[PDB]
Amino acid sequence: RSVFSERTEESSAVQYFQFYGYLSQQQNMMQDYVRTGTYQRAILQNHTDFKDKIVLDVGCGSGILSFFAAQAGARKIYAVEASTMAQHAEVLVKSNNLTDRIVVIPGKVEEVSLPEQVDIIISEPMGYMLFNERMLESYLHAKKYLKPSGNMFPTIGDVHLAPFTDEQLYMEQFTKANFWYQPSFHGVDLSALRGAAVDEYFRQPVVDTFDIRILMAKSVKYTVNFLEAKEGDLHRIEIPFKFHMLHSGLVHGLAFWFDVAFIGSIMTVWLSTAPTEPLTHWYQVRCLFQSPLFAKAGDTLSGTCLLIANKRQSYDISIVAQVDQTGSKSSNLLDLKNPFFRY
Amino acid sequence: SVFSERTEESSAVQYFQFYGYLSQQQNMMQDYVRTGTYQRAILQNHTDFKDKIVLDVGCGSGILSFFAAQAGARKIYAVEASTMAQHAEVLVKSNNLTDRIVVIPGKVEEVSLPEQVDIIISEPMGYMLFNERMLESYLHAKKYLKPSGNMFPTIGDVHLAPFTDEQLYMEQFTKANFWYQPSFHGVDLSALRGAAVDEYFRQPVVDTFDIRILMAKSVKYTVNFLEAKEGDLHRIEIPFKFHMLHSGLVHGLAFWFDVAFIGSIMTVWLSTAPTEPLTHWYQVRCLFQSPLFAKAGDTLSGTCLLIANKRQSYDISIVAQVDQTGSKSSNLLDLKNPFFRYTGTTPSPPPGSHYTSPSENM
Amino acid sequence: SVFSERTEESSAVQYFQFYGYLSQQQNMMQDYVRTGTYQRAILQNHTDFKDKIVLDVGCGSGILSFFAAQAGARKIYAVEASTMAQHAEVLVKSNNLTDRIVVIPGKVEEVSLPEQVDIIISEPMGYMLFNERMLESYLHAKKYLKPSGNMFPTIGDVHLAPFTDEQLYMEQFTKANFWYQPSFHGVDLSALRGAAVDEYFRQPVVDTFDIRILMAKSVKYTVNFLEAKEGDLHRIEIPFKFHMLHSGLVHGLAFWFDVAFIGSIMTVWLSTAPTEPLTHWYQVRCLFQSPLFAKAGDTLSGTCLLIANKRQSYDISIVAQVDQTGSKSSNLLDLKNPFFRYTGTTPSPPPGSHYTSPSENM
Amino acid sequence: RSVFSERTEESSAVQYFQFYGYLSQQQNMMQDYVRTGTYQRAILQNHTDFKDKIVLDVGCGSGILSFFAAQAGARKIYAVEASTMAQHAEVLVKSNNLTDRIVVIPGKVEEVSLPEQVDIIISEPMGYMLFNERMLESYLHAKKYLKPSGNMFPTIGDVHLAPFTDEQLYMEQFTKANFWYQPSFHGVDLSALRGAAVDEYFRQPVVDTFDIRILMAKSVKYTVNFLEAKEGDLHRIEIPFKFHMLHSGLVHGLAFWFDVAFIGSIMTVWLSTAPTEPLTHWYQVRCLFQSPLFAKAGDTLSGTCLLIANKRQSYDISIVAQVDQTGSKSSNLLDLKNPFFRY
Ligand SMILES: COC(=O)c1cc(O)c2cc(NC(=O)NCCCNC(=N)NC[C@H]3O[C@@H](n4cnc5c(N)ncnc54)[C@H](O)[C@@H]3O)ccc2c1
Ligand SMILES: COC(=O)c1cc(O)c2cc(NC(=O)NCCCNC(=N)NC[C@H]3O[C@@H](n4cnc5c(N)ncnc54)[C@H](O)[C@@H]3O)ccc2c1
Ligand SMILES: COC(=O)c1cc(O)c2cc(NC(=O)NCCCNC(=N)NC[C@H]3O[C@@H](n4cnc5c(N)ncnc54)[C@H](O)[C@@H]3O)ccc2c1
Ligand SMILES: COC(=O)c1cc(O)c2cc(NC(=O)NCCCNC(=N)NC[C@H]3O[C@@H](n4cnc5c(N)ncnc54)[C@H](O)[C@@H]3O)ccc2c1
Repeated sequence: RSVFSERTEESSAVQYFQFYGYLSQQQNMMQDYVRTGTYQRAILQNHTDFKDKIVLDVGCGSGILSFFAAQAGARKIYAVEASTMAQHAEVLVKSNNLTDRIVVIPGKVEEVSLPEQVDIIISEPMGYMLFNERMLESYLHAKKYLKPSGNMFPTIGDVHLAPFTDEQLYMEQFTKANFWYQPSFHGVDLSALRGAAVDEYFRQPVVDTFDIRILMAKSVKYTVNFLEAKEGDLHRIEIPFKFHMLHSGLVHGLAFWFDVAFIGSIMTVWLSTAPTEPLTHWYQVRCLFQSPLFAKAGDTLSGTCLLIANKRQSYDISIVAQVDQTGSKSSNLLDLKNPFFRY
Repeated sequence: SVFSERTEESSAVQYFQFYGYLSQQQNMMQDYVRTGTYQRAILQNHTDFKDKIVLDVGCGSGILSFFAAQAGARKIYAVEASTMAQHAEVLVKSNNLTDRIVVIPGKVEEVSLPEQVDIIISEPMGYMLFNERMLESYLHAKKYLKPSGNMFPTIGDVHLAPFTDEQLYMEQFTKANFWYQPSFHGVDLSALRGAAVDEYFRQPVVDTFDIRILMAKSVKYTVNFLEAKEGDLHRIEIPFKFHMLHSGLVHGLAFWFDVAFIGSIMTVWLSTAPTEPLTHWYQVRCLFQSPLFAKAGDTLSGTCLLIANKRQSYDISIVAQVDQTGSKSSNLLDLKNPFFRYTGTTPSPPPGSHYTSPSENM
Repeated sequence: SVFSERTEESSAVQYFQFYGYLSQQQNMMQDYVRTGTYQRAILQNHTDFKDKIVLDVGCGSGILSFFAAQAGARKIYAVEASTMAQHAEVLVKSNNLTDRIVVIPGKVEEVSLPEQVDIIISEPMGYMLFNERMLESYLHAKKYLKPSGNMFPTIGDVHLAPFTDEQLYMEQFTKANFWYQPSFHGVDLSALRGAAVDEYFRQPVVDTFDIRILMAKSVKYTVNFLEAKEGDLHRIEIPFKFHMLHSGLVHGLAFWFDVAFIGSIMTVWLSTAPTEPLTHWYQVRCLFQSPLFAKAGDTLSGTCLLIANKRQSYDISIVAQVDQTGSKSSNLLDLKNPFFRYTGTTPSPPPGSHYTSPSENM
Repeated sequence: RSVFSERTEESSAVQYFQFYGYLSQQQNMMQDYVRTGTYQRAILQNHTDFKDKIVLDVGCGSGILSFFAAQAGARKIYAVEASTMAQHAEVLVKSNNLTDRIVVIPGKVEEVSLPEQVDIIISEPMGYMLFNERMLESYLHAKKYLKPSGNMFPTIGDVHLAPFTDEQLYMEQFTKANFWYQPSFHGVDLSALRGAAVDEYFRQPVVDTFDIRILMAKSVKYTVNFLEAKEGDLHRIEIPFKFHMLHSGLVHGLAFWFDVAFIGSIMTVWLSTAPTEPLTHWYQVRCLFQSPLFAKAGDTLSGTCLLIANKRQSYDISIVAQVDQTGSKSSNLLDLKNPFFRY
């Protein structure tokens, strides 16, 4: 009956919150210096957004973002966390003598009761491709506690997509799938599953990094304004694209990364996962076409990337792309819950 | 059903989703030691299959059922609970075996088989043999076994042995010491250092190693799948008395396992020991929170107790003491969250293994 | 002599052995910023050298004396205390300058010059300008300077500025946490963790960095070598009042230095600032034991006090406080045991330096 | 008047013991797992050599070898250390509750007074090429405290030498020296020092590792038996060699490494720094010829490596080698106190 339980299979929320209950996973996020340090400077450089203000921290984990708000001068910080990591955050609040300013509230931000409205919400809700794990919806849901003049850190998110060429990556996944092309594996004919295997392997998003050299067009941008958007905006996300090809070659898929901006009163600070910037634990994400498209320079590649939210805290992705000049069309389904980590 | 009473839905969902992926089936099939040994065991005991009725528990892609067909089975009931059952059906049709192999989608605890069978085949082994608790489904399946029937595999041997690996032990503290700093971005993390140490030590270590890190002949615990009941695997007590062959710090116990296919014609072994070629079961090591000093000739004794839980795994309790000194150590480990440490690098030998000059051996 | 009273033999032995190596001379000579700038300063002020008498203090290979010859000096007394003096003599003969350059082996505090000189040249700068305490030998040498005379360099500017570098700070604790383990080969090391932390923090860090880690306009302390006495460098007090331009954790103070050659024709600068090309002096950073939080507009104030020691270096005392909050930090550092951290990698910019989208800038 | 002060310039002992007073340097030795673990297993596997015995630890540093003797069962351990690291060893003895068994005695083993004789001496006295730092002499000196039936850990040391070919290493050092070949560096003629520069650069031992492929002959061995040898044996060390060349090519120098053996009652354990074994903090050492020697397979390369001990706790090395068939001779002086670390 709570907003989170309606949209989430229990079997997926159990695994999800158990994963973030491990300190080792908190350490891995924290040790991303670009991630942690960029959050810290966005907050401190905009200290006036926090001085003597009331703060809500959505999914605080170890509580590290709350400690940044305390350093900035916040009067009171409500740090909500649904995993068992809440108990460990409490320990750190006590041992850092911040019991009067940081108040850990265990539970799902959709279900807990907060004693007052807040001036600013902070969170790190971004998954792979920004939208994975569907935590952006909890972040937006928490705006019920936001004063009208309130702010949000991060304030906006920019998804970027660009076609790429990478025949090695394409052949690696085709070669894996071609295991099921065999007619006499230990005397057994597997070939009838060759099609299902290629489908499974290519519905996998490839999570790793790559050189910008492989991008064949200026990137297309899709913006979410966290101040303006509703929770229901993210159940069906439609990203049209029209790429002007700058090189000829085989387009093997679309590469995704994202940027978020902390728009404070004093300055705007950007956190970027772009392939031109230092690597973060979000890497970049590439979706492969089962069959590459040929395009020459000056052609336009157009279509739509439709993300339909599912009950496993992820998205069914549909990418349809066509070379307009030739009508060469590629249509793909990617399962954002079973990625292929290649790094 | 028996399966749902002992399994939280969360665990079963993830479990059968995992085995539904063809990529996962392919990983198991591409373990040649595993797949070749099963094939040899079945075909070299063709008399145990010629014109017999067979039950394949958790058939996955069906590969073990196809081996039973190659051996001459009249009828094979291939039970699979993941969505892989539908892909196995496809393979049965395209291999023209629809009259000999019948795929029955569902849990073996819940489905209806139309007759008793002469032999049950399966690959129910997890890490340390027992992980994933599928051995219970294998034993449960004996309700369909004719009284004279057989099981492939027939018996399972778990082997435990003390090891010394200073690097493995110190690695835990090096990772946890991330939290022992007073100003991580202005925050004092040190109150969590102890909790981080505990978390790492609760993890069984899945990788391989050089056998010279073992300090005593292994101790064997045997399950006979023909005799054993489901209930026997809820609480598994493994007493051990190790007679130390080397002096050093015992940092934990190493686990591996063998299974034997005892056919009418011959007995075939599938071994995951560290002295045999590596398999996708590797080996498992459970660390002691505090190491024990032992000299050669000392005895190291205690109990490994495995208590089944509803997440299809086991809580592991290990208590051990050096009898000559009374020095004692324990540990509790969660077999459900193993740490996969395998790098691909050939395991390096323990320091101080050269009894002759390495410069002369050049 | 003045040199032996202020220098323990142990330090002088190692010091003059080090500069006796031609490999070391070559390293200094191959710093093009250093050697080119000195050459330009001397030649572009040829009137300050044409037919003048010159003293080169610590001439090493003699390279600065050859520049003074190229500028027209009548006579050059080239004093060097290491065994490099004999190699400089060889270069004076093979360059046919025996009538203009005279190499006088020995310490400038102890040797006898046959006449007063019109200008003294030297490269006495160490890390943070003052390290190695050769500036005192440069000033001591003014006993040979005619009253109208000049000094090349003429003045030295030390610049200090607060920096934020979370990684540099956390690195100290990560290294020291080697000792925070209870069973390193069966030994509990943790009682030494505190001593290891202290040892690392007493080390000035010699490497370079991105100027965006600086949080305030630098503060300048000037030595005028024409006016300054030897005794002025035994105790050097540098008060500072920084007006913070960025908010963040101040992890310490960064030091660099400039020198100026003020000739009759022009003033030439040799800068080791982080905004200029890298030199073999790099930059020096002294960490605070505990960082200070400061917001933009706050004032950070305190004193850097350098006390000379007999190991030809300085004990550094740094005290600093954020005035708005009273938050205070100190540190004591031994400039004689710096930590050389330079990797060769271009310094990476502080996180949160992007005020516009990096994905748009593509 | 003490044996150490007679053979050591004070200016060299000051630097030497200050270097080993830093915990960071103790950490670097300790973190050599081959070094530390091989000492620990040599001691524990031979526990009977230690059970209820009296032990002397020469230059114990942090005290880690003493703790190994305590684990083996030693009744009493005298842990001598001349650097300020002695104070830190005391701290560890107290915090490990071994005050009744490990007795730190600050000072030089040549100068301190020990209350009784010992059954076994332990130490890590080996430097680069084994003999650098001249600590083997303190180790041997400490035998005045050794019972007649006593043992020593390590018991023997084997130096190995073998000719090598490595034109890249040779050209790197020649290229550095050729800086001083210039006739107009900023208008100055440096060429007169070209000879002195080559001499300086090539008197440097090269400390790093290398592949066995570069060795041109089976290695020659020189043994020191620590039970038998006197302190004065190491003031003048003469190592003759006669190599049977197994490949043709340029011999650019001699490569040195060493092995030590712990000969206990129960078994012998070897610690090796050979290029075929895992790297240690001793690496290997190569001495270059200013001019390479040509040899063909089947030729013999013969000569002598003479090490004369000096007052800087090091050795003046003289290597003379000749290809017997052609009489091609190379003569070299290497200064073991100023090595070139290439790793
Ligand atoms: C299955 O195995 C795979 O193949 C796999 C698949 C994936 O998609 C993965 C994907 C991986 N992803 C990351 O690398 N992720 C890090 C960045 C985000 N980390 C963060 N701080 N955000 C979440 C926190 O917020 C809390 N939280 C959420 N929702 C609520 C709510 N409603 N109420 C209160 N708290 C809430 C959570 O408990 C956390 O405290 C890794 C590994 C992955 C592995
Ligand atoms: C989370 O990340 C980790 O750290 C982690 C942890 C684990 O415990 C893992 C553990 C990992 N696992 C294996 O090591 N896998 C290989 C061993 C052999 N494979 C096998 N045991 N497959 C059984 C088949 O039998 C079916 N089956 C089961 N029960 C029934 C039933 N009642 N009825 C009908 N069919 C049934 C199943 O669907 C299968 O078709 C991997 C990865 C793992 C990763
Ligand atoms: C231990 O390892 C470390 O961590 C470390 C520590 C240091 O402090 C170092 C420090 C390092 N040093 C430099 O940074 N070096 C370059 C700066 C410019 N070079 C210079 N300052 N050279 C002066 C010349 O002048 C002579 N000279 C001195 N005094 C007198 C006198 N009284 N009479 C006559 N001649 C004299 C000398 O012999 C020289 O011919 C390097 C390496 C260092 C390494
Ligand atoms: C100048 O810069 C360079 O270019 C350079 C040159 C070298 O030759 C180096 C060479 C380097 N070498 C090692 O890498 N060395 C580690 C292995 C040996 N470490 C050990 N444990 N042995 C000594 C201990 O024994 C104590 N000790 C000695 N003599 C006595 C005595 N008489 N009484 C009591 N205690 C004594 C000492 O204080 C120590 O506690 C490194 C760096 C080096 C750097």
